[PDB]
Amino acid sequence: AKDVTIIYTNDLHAHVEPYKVPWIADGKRDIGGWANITTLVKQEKAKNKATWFFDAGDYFTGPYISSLTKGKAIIDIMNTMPFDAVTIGNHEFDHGWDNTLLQLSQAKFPIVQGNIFYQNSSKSFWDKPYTIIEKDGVKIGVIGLHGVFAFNDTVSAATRVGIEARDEIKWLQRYIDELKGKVDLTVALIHEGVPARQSSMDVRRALDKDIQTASQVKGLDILITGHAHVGTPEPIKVGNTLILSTDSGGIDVGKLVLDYKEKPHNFTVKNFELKTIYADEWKPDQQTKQVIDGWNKKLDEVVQQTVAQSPVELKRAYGESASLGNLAADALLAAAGKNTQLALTNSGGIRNEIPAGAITMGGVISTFPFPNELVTMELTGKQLRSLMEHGASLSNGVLQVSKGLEMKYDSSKPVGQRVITLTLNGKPIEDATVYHIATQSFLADGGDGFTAFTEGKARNITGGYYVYHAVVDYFKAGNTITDEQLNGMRVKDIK
Ligand SMILES: Nc1ccn([C@@H]2O[C@H](CO)[C@@H](O)[C@H]2O)c(=O)n1
Ligand SMILES: [Cl-]
Ligand SMILES: [Fe+3]
Ligand SMILES: [Mn+2]
Repeated sequence: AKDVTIIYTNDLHAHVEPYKVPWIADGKRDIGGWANITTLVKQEKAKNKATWFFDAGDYFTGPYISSLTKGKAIIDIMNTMPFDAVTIGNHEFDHGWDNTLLQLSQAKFPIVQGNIFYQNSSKSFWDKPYTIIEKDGVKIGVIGLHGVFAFNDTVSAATRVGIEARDEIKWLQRYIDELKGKVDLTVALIHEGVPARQSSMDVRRALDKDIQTASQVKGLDILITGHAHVGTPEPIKVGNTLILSTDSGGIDVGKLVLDYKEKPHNFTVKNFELKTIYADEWKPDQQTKQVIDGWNKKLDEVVQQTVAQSPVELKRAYGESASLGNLAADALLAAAGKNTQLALTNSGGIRNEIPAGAITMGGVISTFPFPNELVTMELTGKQLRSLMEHGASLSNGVLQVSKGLEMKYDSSKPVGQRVITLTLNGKPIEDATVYHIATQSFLADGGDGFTAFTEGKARNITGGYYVYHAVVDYFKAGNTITDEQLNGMRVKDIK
C-alpha cells in the first residue's frame, strides 16, 4: 500500500492575495491567497513523494491584476506554484483565443486540453489532450476537457471566432481508453456545467452535469470539476469515479488521500478534506509573494487613482437587483446618452464587492473586469420580455436593469412563464413597441443564452469602451451613488 495524494483547486479567478468574503466571518477575516496555497502544497509534497496538484481552469479574471495584464501576471505567478497539470477554462479566453495561446505558452507547468478545435477542421486548438505524470512509481494520466454547453454559454462570442469545443463525453471516453493500460490512475480536469452564482450572499447551484458525465463514461477514477464554484466537502461517488471540486477563488483547497495497492484503477479513500484557507493560519510562500508584489508595484500608478466614494460596501446579487447591478446599468444608460430608454447588463459579469470609502480604479476594474464594449440597439417589448424570462429562469442569473425599469418574477412558476410584471417608468412594456436600449458586447452577441439581443436593430458598438470605463465616467460626470441605487429592488422574486 502507498499513499497517493491529490491536491486540487478550480476557479481561482486571479484572487492572488488574501481577501474578504461577505459570507465568511461576516467579511472580517481574510481568506485565500495564492502564496498561502503554495505553502500548503509545498508542505504536502515534502511529506509524501506521491502527491499531485491539479487545477480545473478559470485562473484568469477577477482582481485587476488579470485584466490589466491579459492574464500574463497570472501565468507568471502560477509559474512559482507547484502545479502538476491544469486545464483551460472559459475565462482563459476573455482577451481572445490568440491571447490564450500567447499567455499559456509561457506556463512552466503542463496544460492539458483535448476537445477545443478549429471550426470546420480536425485541428486541435491546444497541443496536449492529456499527459502522464509519474511520481514514486505511480503513473497518473490527466485529461483536460471543456463542456460544449459551458463553452458556448460563457465564452464571449468575439473571443472564440473560428474555434469550438466538441462532444466532451466522446473525447473523455476516447482518452480514458487510450490511457487504460498505460497508467495506475486516470484523472479528468473538466470545466463544465452551469456558471457560478455571482452574489454577495441567492440561486441554487449544484454539480448535476458532473454526475451525469461520470455516469456516462467507464474507467474514470477521478473527475475534478470547475465552472460551478460548488465545493465537494465529501467526494461525490458515481460508480468507481470520485467527483471533486472547490468553492473557488482559493477559499478552499481539496486534499484527497488514496490507498493504492498496485492494481490499476483500484483504490480506497484514506482521507479527504476540503480545507478553508484563512490567511492568518498560513505563512505565505516568499517567492510567490515576491512575484505578486512586483506586479502590484507595476500596476499601482494606474489602479490607485480615486474615482468615487460610497458610504457602504456595494454588493451584488444573482437573482435580484443589488447596488452594483443598479449602478452598472445606470452607468451604461448615462454613457449611451439621452435617446436611450433603458440599459441591461448581466449579473454574472459583476465579480466582486466594492468596499465602503474611497473607490479606486482598481476596485472598479476588479468588479467589472471584462472587455465588454458599450452597445446600443432597438428591441421590441416582446424581445425585452423574452430576455427578462431568460433572466428569471436563473440559468445565468437575472439581468440587472437601469432606473425606471421594474420587473417582478416568481421562481415557483415554470421556466418561461415566470415574469409577473414588467414596466418602464410605470407603464407596462408592450409587445410591438420598439425600445431604445443599451447593453454591452457580451450580451449583444447572445452571451449567457440571452439570445434575443442578437435580434436587435440599429446596432452601434463603441470600440474599446468597456463597462468599467462607463462606471468611471458616470462619476466623472458628477453623478453619485444614490439611495435608490443602494436600496432599489428593480428586479425582484415574489415567490
Ligand atoms: N466577456 C465576458 C465573459 C464572461 N462573462 C460572465 O462570466 C460568467 C462566467 O463566469 C458568464 O456567465 C458571464 O456572466 C461576462 O460577463 N463577460
Ligand atoms: Cl457543459
Ligand atoms: Fe467557468
Ligand atoms: Mn469560474
